[PDB]
Amino acid sequence: MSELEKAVVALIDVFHQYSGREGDKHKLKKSELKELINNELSHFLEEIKEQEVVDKVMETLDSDGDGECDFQEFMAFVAMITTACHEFFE
Amino acid sequence: MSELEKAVVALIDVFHQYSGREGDKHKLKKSELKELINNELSHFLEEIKEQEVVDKVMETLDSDGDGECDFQEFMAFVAMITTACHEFFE
Ligand SMILES: *c1c(O)c(OC)c(OC)c(O)c1[C@@H](CC)c1ccccc1
Ligand SMILES: *c1c(O)c(OC)c(OC)c(O)c1[C@@H](CC)c1ccccc1
Ligand SMILES: [Ca+2]
Ligand SMILES: [Ca+2]
Ligand SMILES: [Ca+2]
Ligand SMILES: [Ca+2]
Repeated sequence: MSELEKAVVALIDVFHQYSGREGDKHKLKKSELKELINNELSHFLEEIKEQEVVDKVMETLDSDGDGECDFQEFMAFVAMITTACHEFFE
Repeated sequence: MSELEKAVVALIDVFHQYSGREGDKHKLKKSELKELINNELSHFLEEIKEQEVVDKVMETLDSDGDGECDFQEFMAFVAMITTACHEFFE
């Protein structure tokens, strides 16, 4: 596998890890999203401790309004982060 | 680094590898995009041999119409692939 292919499988993998935990196994509810961010982006994002922040983040990512973050909304999240990092460095 | 963080840095890294080669070092012209797909997605995508395919792919990815693929359009490409892979498996 190339680095890129590895990156794609890792994205799918981490999403699966967190989404399968509770309820809809293909969507991230607030607690799952909070755990993903806290455990997997601890070097990029501030750790979420407040409900207000979990709610704001979910609201921002929840494009279809079903209260959860699906795979597409997750990829939209990944793109926001990756694009911010990219613009940041040059 | 988490798997996810590694994934983000890899995305940025591969884009940088191919974009810096020629012309605008922050954008993928057709030849660069072709080489990225051929060398880095050889297990997910058919190898591109025809100009018609390079042109179709570029056209599809080129949202702002500047003839090249920037980082955002690239992330849109990554999302298409990753989302197709994800839907494919469950
Ligand atoms: C984002 C990425 O991708 C990154 O690469 C490893 C690094 O570290 C070199 C970061 O610090 C970030 C950070 C800040 C630059 C970031 C995360 C989310 C949104 C904007 C920036
Ligand atoms: C997508 C992924 O993630 C994958 O895992 C490595 C494999 O290989 C087992 C694929 O073949 C794909 C395919 C769909 C099955 C794909 C490739 C590019 C774009 C969309 C889907
Ligand atoms: Ca879930
Ligand atoms: Ca949603
Ligand atoms: Ca270039
Ligand atoms: Ca463009």
